[PDB]
Amino acid sequence: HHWGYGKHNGPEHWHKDFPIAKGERQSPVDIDTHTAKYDPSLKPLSVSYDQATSLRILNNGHAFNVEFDDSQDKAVLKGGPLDGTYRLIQFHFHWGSLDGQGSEHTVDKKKYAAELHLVHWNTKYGDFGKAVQQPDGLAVLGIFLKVGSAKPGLQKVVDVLDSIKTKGKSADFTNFDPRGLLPESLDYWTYPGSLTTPPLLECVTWIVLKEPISVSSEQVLKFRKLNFNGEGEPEELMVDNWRPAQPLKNRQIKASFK
Ligand SMILES: [Zn+2]
Repeated sequence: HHWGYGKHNGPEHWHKDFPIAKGERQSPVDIDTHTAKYDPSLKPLSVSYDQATSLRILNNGHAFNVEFDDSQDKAVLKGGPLDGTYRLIQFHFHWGSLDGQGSEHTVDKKKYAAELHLVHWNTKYGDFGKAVQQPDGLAVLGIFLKVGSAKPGLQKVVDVLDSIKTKGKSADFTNFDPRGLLPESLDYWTYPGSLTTPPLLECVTWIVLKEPISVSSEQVLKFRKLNFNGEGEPEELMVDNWRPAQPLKNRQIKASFK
């Protein structure tokens, strides 16, 4: 009876093993565009991915993680609301059973078909395990997906999924360039929050891009052929692996843009 996204182990149950589920800075949240205030003091965001080294893609039974070499400062996020240097460790997605849901963050209650999370750790804490124990430990870049024109830079991800169908399967995933997954604009919302899966630690500076990327129906259909289950177990399609919006509580969402 491990946590997951089913009727018996889904987000409404998580607080039993992880009481911080009902904490003061949980994610995701609804971004109310009429409430989020332009902050003229936010610096522009610095996304430095030219030296990024992808290694591996893993079905962890909740999502698939594209993992990067984070042993030196190769792929980093700086500026915006951040102090210092945050190293890219992995990216993954959350997605729906259908195009009308799947994002974790919502915009004026609108759900996107999917949401990309590029997870970075603060290099002043030395390792990822120590960073998650700190309020400023992680920076997650959130990007909404909508369904329309294919995203070319996502296709190398889509075409390896056949090979990692079930929990615990991985494959070599070298030389993938995450710059191919960004929108044109780096206009963003920011607020302090948490991991959106157990252990739900309150260690994240959230940076959610305003401009979604387009992916094709055929691309997201291939996300929905993945399995939550391990090899030879009853097939549970990997769909609706999103946590719903949490109470904002004592928090301000700041906009990078007028
Ligand atoms: Zn995530």
